Amino acid sequence: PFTLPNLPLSSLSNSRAPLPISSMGISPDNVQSVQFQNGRCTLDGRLVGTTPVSLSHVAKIRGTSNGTVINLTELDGTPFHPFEGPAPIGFPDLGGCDWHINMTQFGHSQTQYDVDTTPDTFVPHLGSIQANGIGSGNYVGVLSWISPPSHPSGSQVDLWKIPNYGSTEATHLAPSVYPPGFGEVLVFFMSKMPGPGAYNLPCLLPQEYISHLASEQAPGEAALLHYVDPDTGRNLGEFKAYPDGFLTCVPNGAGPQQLPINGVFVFVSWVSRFYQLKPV
Repeated sequence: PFTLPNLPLSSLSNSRAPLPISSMGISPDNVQSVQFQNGRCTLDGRLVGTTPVSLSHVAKIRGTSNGTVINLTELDGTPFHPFEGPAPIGFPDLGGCDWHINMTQFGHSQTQYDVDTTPDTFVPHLGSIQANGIGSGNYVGVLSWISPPSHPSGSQVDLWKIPNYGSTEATHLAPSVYPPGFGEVLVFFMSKMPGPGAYNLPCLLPQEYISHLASEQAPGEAALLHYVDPDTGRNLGEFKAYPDGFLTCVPNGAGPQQLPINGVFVFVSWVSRFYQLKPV
């Protein structure tokens, strides 16, 4: 029988960053569809985009700086070529912001790497990004803290966005995720990302939800889920999981931000895609 981890969201991690999930949320009105590259997984077990199985590959980078540019490899160190994807597996998919990643080495005793994902020099899709000061050597890097994007100009952090991966155009992005509609809204798992702001990082799935799905490769139009409270067992609400790997729910007016996070999504049964959900 289909399953989801019998684990509170409050003890799970974001899938776009190695961060504990602090809550659920809904996207703003100027956010229609979403095209996150990490944290993409079908209920089939199929990983999508640059999404890795483990939280340990999430939002990291590997490569060698020649002093002016950094050529990328898989976290593994094995070659990465354009045809494979928009960037190496686990590559940071946070758009609308500047990056500051901790760079360390194997065999050498760290260096902040300030990344502006805006110039023509940021071409992770061709395995090469600006080595903005990072000296020569091979490095391991993890996103640590973000800041406003330096060029949209005077712009604020917008994590619903994806960074520009090429230019060069056909980077092979995973498809966009659209709300099924009929009042249903996309559910996002939020996490607090360090930086001089009140940054909330959404994602369609908790990192462990993906490993469980990838493993529990069980072969349904839509999954009717119950957000249940562990100890009492009371059904805190109804939800629907879709094949492409995301959850919906109908807000009980102008939703999920109101529910506690120590709850667990339980698979009740498979249902019709147009199954009218009870307000939350």
